[PDB]
Amino acid sequence: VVKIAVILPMTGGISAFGRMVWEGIQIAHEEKPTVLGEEVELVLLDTRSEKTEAANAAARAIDKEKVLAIIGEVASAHSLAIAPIAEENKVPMVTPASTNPLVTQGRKFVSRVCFIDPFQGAAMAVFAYKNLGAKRVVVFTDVEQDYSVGLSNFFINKFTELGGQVKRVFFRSGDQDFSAQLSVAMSFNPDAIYITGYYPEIALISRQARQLGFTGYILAGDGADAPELIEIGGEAVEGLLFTTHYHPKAASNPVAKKFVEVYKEKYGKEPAALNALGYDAYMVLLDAIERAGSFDREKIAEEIRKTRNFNGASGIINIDENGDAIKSVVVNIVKNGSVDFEAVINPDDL
Amino acid sequence: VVKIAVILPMTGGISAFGRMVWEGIQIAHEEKPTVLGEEVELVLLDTRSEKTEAANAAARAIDKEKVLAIIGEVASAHSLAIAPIAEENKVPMVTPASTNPLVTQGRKFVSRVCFIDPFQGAAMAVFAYKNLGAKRVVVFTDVEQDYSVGLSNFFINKFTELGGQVKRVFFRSGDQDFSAQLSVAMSFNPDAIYITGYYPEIALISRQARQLGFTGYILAGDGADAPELIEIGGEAVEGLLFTTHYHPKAASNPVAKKFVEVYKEKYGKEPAALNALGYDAYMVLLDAIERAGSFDREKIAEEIRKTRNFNGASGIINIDENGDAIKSVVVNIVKNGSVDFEAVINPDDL
Ligand SMILES: N[C@@H](Cc1ccccc1)C(=O)O
Ligand SMILES: N[C@@H](Cc1ccccc1)C(=O)O
Repeated sequence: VVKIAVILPMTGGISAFGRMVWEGIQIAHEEKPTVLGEEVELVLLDTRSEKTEAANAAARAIDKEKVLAIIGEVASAHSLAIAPIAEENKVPMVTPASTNPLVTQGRKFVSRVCFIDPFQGAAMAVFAYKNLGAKRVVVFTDVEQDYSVGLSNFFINKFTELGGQVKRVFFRSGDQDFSAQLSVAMSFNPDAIYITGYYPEIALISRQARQLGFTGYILAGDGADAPELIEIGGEAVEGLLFTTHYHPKAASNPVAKKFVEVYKEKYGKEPAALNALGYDAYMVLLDAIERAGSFDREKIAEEIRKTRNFNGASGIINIDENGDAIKSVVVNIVKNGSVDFEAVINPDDL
Repeated sequence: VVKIAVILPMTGGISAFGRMVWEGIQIAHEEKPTVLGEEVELVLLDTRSEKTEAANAAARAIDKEKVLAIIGEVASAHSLAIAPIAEENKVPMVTPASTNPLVTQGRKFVSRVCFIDPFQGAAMAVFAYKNLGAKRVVVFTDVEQDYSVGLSNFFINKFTELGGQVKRVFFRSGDQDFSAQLSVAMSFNPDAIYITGYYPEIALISRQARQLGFTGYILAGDGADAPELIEIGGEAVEGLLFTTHYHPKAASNPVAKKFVEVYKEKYGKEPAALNALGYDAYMVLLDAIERAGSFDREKIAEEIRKTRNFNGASGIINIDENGDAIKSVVVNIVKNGSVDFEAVINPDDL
């Protein structure tokens, strides 16, 4: 009788993200289908990878479906469309994977189980400058995506604070031709390009950059982290380095090791960050409901922000008083058509 | 030899805004063409009403043109595209008219001469509820515009805090057909619709709403404030109420009264908010340069944030330590094909 809206991009341009989160949520829900002795019903609502439809879905979840809570979205732009709707109506929301700070900032009811972009940006800035010796970087920003605009800003602040130099170019979600931007990019004689958009554009930029003769590093954020990156990119994304939340071979706590084996058994492949993050969004929400001891939405919201030492699939989850999780950045690299662990950057290493 | 980039939408969907700001900047520059004994050169850069091109223009202003400072943009989305570029490169920026808080938040080099949207939203929420007796409002949000998304949030927080009820619908910049949203809107039996987008969509929503038989209030924000609203809207925008920054008949201080007479002499019509705001962005920047006593960008940035008791065309300008101006909201109304003063809401009246 307890309903939880699951608001995800199951179709459209970033549909891989909805698939990956849903797979993890489904595993969690099969494991823990009830809370406080009541059956939990998931209400899956497809955003179609659109801002308007994310907003519409959240409006309907609250006005029509009368949900207790919301899990979603993935793209920061889409979570930003719905976070105000959740807050205005005092409906607890947990995003598995939106990293832009503004999702939770100034809100009580909206929280996340992942890191935020000041850290994700700073981490790649340090990695690039210190570990790769990159000094000249062309940063490609997707102007349509709040996630991209923010991450680029946070990377650039740190990279230039370190003494690096940057050139900025701009594109839109949906673009197929990056000739103008790559022409500007190459004239800067970069050591690396850093792309803060999502896998469809990252893959196409990478093919076009390599076709041009670019032999430097291609770097990206967590937007890269879908197997589709490799499916589209092929050889052009070999050696691509990206920040994300997770690598299955790094699983350490017992819930994380178990999630690897359960996911492997069902799917015949290693899980990825968004699988683990989906599982954690669900389990954290239900853990919070149990601590609240009732279905009072204000107490549930309060308890989400008191989550401490929680063994999650994606790591140990600690949620701060702003609704942001204290989590490590994982740097991964594409090698031979799959994803290898490269490094872990904990908050203190910066 | 001193160059100031003026980054405005001179063409595209919101071109009226660039025209109106430019007219005011041109008046200011003719009045005060030099600073610290040096000639000021304006570098006009057209954003074409696009996020990508706003970003490109700012990148070129800084990388290629080596400007001292930037005046612009108007749309919060476009100012948000460029504010990080200004900040990263320590180039002082003054927006005449972007109201979204995030433009200046967490930055030292970016400031504005206008109010911010927590106040603009709250002001219409109080006006609607207390003055118009509106209790049921359908809020139309343009999902593509950071300005709209923010203002809608701020209006709704205050309107519902007062006890009002809201239904949310969603559209995109460029849309021509609002039948789906108006159908949802009317089923809520609203006393008013409040549209937080720009004049092109506000006008079309208004025609379609009236054609449907809607006899309630149509309310909007400062996005309404272009004569094009009336040119497109006709009878359908009669009685439309909107928040803005200014009314020429309210001019009070001597710089504001003079600006009215100078603008009238040149153009044969009363000035509007964006004319006055353009003039003020320029005069405030030059006032700050004079107080700095040199072309040191850090000192100029510091002085912009110390502006106090400055007689501007748009009112007395006081800029806080966050780069936000303490300014009053003006409520105007369309009557007989022109704009009448309806009320002033000072910060304390809330
Ligand atoms: N962090 C990205 C979403 C994302 C997370 C993890 C993997 C892929 C995508 C955002 O906020 O938009
Ligand atoms: N305040 C609007 C811009 C605007 C101001 C004044 C008049 C018209 C438009 C924004 O931030 O996008």
